[PDB]
Amino acid sequence: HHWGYGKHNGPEHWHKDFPIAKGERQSPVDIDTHTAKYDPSLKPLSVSYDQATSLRILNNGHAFNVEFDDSQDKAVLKGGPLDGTYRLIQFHFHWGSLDGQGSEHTVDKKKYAAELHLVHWNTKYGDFGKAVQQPDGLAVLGIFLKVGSAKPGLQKVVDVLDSIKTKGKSADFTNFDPRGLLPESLDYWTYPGSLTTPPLLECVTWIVLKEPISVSSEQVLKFRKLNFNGEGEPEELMVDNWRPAQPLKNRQIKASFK
Ligand SMILES: CCOC(=O)c1sc(N(CCC(=O)O)c2ccc(S(N)(=O)=O)cc2)nc1C
Ligand SMILES: [Zn+2]
Repeated sequence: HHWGYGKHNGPEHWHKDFPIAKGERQSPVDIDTHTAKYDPSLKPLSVSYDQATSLRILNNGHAFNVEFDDSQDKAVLKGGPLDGTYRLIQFHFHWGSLDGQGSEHTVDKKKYAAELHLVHWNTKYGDFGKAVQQPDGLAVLGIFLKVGSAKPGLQKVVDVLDSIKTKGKSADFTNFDPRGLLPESLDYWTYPGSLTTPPLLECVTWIVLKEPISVSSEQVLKFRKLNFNGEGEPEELMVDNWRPAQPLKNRQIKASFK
């Protein structure tokens, strides 16, 4: 009876195994754009993905992850609200059963169809597993998806999905360039928060881009054909793998623009 997003093990349940679910710096949150403080001391974000080495794509039973070689400074996030250098380890999405829901963060309570998370760890801690134990261990770049025009840079991901339909399936996924998933502007909001799945650790500096990317209806429909279950188990479509907004508590969301 492990955690999930089903009818009996979803976000409302997670606190029973992971009590930090009711903590003081949980994610996601609603971004109230009028209350967010413009901070002129924030720097432009530096996203250096030219040398990114993607390796593999994996259905982990809760999303799909595109994994990168993070054994050298190859794809790093710096600047913005960050001190030091954070290395890209993987990206994944959260999405809905319908175009009207799917994002984890919301903007003035607006839900987007999906949300992309580019997960990076602080190289001062040496590896991802040590970084998640630290308050400034991770930096997750969050990008909203809306349904409209296709995102050409997403299509290679969409086309490999039927090779990883079920939980535990993986596929080689080399030479994928994550710059193809960025919007034009790097304006952002930032706040201190957490992982949005168990173990819900409070180790994340969140950086959420204001500008969503557009993906086509056919592209997000393909995300919704994935399965939460393993091969030869009854089919449970992988949809609605997002956690609702959590109480902001004693936190301020800062804007880099405005
Ligand atoms: C024992 C301590 O380990 C951890 O805290 C984590 S978090 C973590 N993952 C990726 C793998 C998976 O998704 O199954 C992860 C989950 C949500 C996020 S999110 N949604 O907050 O960006 C980022 C990374 N892996 C590990 C081992
Ligand atoms: Zn995520």
